[PDB]
Amino acid sequence: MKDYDELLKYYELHETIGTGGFAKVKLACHILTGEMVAIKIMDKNTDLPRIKTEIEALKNLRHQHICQLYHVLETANKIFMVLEYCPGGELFDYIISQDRLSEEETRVVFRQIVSAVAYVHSQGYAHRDLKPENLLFDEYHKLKLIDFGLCAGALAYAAPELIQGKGSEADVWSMGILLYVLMCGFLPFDDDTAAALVAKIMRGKYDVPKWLSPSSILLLQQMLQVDPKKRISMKNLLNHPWIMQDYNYPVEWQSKNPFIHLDDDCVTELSVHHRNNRQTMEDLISLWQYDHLTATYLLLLAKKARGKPVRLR
Amino acid sequence: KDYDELLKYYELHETIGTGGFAKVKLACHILTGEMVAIKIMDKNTLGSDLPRIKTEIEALKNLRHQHICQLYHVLETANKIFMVLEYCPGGELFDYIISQDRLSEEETRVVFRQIVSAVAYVHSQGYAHRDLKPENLLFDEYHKLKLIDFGLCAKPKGNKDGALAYAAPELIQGKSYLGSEADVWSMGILLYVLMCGFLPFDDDTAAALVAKIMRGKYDVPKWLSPSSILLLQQMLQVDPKKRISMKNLLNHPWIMQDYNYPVEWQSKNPFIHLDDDCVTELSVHHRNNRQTISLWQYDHLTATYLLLLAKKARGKPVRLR
Ligand SMILES: OCC#Cc1ccc2ccncc2c1
Ligand SMILES: OCC#Cc1ccc2ccncc2c1
Repeated sequence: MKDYDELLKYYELHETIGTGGFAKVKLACHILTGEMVAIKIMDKNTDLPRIKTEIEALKNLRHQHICQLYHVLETANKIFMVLEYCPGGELFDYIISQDRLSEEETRVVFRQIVSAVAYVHSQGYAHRDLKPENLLFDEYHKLKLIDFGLCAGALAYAAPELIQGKGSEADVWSMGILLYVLMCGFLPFDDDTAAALVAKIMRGKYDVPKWLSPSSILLLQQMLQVDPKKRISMKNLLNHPWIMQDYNYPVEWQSKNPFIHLDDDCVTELSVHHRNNRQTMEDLISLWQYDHLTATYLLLLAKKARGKPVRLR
Repeated sequence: KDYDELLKYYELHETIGTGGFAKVKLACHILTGEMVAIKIMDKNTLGSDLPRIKTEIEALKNLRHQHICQLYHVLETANKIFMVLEYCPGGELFDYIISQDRLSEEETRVVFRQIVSAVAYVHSQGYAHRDLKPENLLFDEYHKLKLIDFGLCAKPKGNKDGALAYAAPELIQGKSYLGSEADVWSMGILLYVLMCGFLPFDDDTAAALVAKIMRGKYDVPKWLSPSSILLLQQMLQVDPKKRISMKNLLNHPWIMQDYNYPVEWQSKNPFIHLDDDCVTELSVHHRNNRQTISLWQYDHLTATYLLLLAKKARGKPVRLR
């Protein structure tokens, strides 16, 4: 197949592992690094603006809690997105397998969600589709935010002002719904029709189960404010008393994953693969075209970060 | 929830894949303990693909075959359609093709006789699949093919309603067809990609692919046996009236080679002849009498009966907790 010729120069394709925005996701191996990847396969003959908004957000976003874009390939009838492999499943799966999570367990997970969304917002974006299906665990059981198809969703996770049509404050409401579903195992607003769900969201009344601590209840009232001018700010969420209870330091949201600083060990290994001198290699890396080069650089950087040698072939 | 009625019957596991444009999850059927694939359709998200879901469900209600991935249970809620299906952990025929060089003729025959079986059964039921491709064939846990994705299936003689490389000439132009001849073309495309590792008609644009399909001219690689070449010419006839019939495909010499018996296409999976170890265990658990199951509503009863029948076929006890 001519649709897979350029792909298979770079990647050893494995089995179907899932789904991403109606696109199939397959396991693969990046050949040069030996590193495992997720490949999202789009058919461009069978939601094209959604694909392009995602790609363009993922080109500008780079963070420890955002599932990394490595490589975009485009053929006759296909778009391939080479992404960070998350074998740990969805946060959805995790919620439904236990009944809910304990307060201590959802702090661990929720501090990662806060980190990622605080970073998204600092870049001038709102994700506009925060939900547990859209968070995946990596090999180290750390959350990675996916689905950037809406940018700057599920009705149950949508803010009041969003349903009215009257942008980053709506994400805080969506993290509130998330906080609740984690500790409860059910949504705070749920109905059999869309109009009854909408009316529930507009009222802002929800059950407070017995097992919820007063600290949990306070944070939920601050995030699940129907008035977005009354909603908790990102600033005050970061060092909220609930957020800092077992970790007496605020959420570190700032990216540890740069666009500007280049790892010298990776540049010298890329130079020996390419047969060239630095500054030709750095200038090439710094272009960030989301081609085989950025894939290999970022996966060499991920190889180095797991302790394994910063080596190619 | 959206998941309240589902979770009475199934223990949900992880996301394993995609069916059409919908999530597939691993699950366990609580009563029988048997593993299951659950296709999840969001009702107010997919919209324009709702008639595709209903065409699949209605075909899968009327098709029951050893080489068709089995429908157990349809659940419909507020914002969801669940299809509970036969678990196929062996991956796609696509994966098998892309993992190695071309298959040997003998490897192809093994696999291709199963494709013929399934499609001859589909056609005997008055259907045409219309989307035959190696992504729509899955291996079960004993490495046997199961036909999937009936969203574009049609009754060619009934009431009215794929991949371009697999599409028949008359299908790209839209002719007055008995519709099942287009599936024979697609199996010929399949036969070629299996023995060659590449498609007989392939281009960088859709218009150049279409024109190649209309001409009907393709390379015959050196490694292809004369037997293979003959069968390919019979199936890859551009005139659907000149294409090999299902009848002559079933006992074709290439097909018969090494096996020396024709493809057995008729279903070993009945709607009528109930194996009553299942009926008697369905009578003890569900406290009522043996005057049936035969309604086949694709509810929890259909699922449990068919999975009990599967659990018996595995050797495991005919038991309902
Ligand atoms: O941000 C777009 C994406 C994605 C995505 C979807 C499913 C995956 C499964 C496993 N590993 C990574 C994945 C990434
Ligand atoms: O014909 C409808 C169907 C289906 C389907 C799709 C994906 C699967 C993955 C694993 N096991 C069974 C599956 C069935």
